[PDB]
Amino acid sequence: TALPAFNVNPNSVSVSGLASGGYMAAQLGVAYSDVFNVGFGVFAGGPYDCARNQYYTSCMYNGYPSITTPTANMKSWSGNQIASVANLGQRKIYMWTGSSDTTVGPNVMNQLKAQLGNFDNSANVSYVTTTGAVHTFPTDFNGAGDNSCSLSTSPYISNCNYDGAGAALKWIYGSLNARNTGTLSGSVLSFAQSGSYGANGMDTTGYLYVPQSCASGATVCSLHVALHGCLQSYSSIGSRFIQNTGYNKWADTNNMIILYPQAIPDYTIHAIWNGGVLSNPNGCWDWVGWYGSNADQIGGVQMAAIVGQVKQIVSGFQ
Ligand SMILES: *[C@@H]1O[C@H](CO)[C@@H](O)[C@H](O)[C@H]1NC(C)=O
Repeated sequence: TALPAFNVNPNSVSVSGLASGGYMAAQLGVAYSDVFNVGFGVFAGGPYDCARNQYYTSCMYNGYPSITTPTANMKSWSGNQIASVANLGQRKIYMWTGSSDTTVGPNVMNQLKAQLGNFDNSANVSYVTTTGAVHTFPTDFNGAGDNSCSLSTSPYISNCNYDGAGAALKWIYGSLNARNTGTLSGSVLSFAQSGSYGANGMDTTGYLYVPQSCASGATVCSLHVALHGCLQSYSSIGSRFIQNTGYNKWADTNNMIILYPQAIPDYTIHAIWNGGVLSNPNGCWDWVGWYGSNADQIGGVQMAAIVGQVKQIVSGFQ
């Protein structure tokens, strides 16, 4: 199936994600700040360009990664390898961490906050910590097969007594109509992540939730891109990220399409930015340089694929 064009305003696009998907969300929010022009959200991710000049595990396990060079790179690349960082001064930025997360962690997420603080507007930043939550996607309902919010294990989606999807979307878009807590009006569509929509480390197929109101094109809709983390691709947990995270509940009543690009496990070994080589058996988004030296810059193969998907969807704006 081909990815459809919808009546989506190009000025209403944003992105969020968990963990490696949170890292990627920030990579998109920075490198393509012009495309993701409303803002972005990061759940338990870390600094833009964190892993380029220090080993990636230093950007994990609740350590204190350096952001001296990453921040310098943002300044240096502005307007060339990434969109002008001036854009970040007019973006809504949502950030979340569990206080008990020792996989990425408060100390890592705080460095992302500090890094973006060089470029953003504090009034338009929301940084939230959920006490007791580990490395997992925070929701406020018992999604099928959810792990405990106090134990980090597959599918890494939990009832943390906190509606993370709603918090992120409401922060990014401002007011929203109450979420739909019952039968959704729309459908989850599948499309081929092929050609310009695809990249190494990405699955053959992606998904998007389209509310009934966005189907005809009679109504202008917005677009949020939601990125799963490692071990959360469709290959790993089927439709559980798409359904259990709670984005669609909010989208359904707010003329919003949610795009869910899909990574795929890749057992092959790749040279990465520093520290030698690494495989991607968990199907993570590329924040370490698996698929090229420009993973977090314009032209990064995965970011380019996601942006290509976005460009197609908004090309139907009337
Ligand atoms: C803050 O975000 C709002 C969107 O809600 C935007 O209109 C405004 O320009 C931003 N504020 C500043 C001064 O950047």
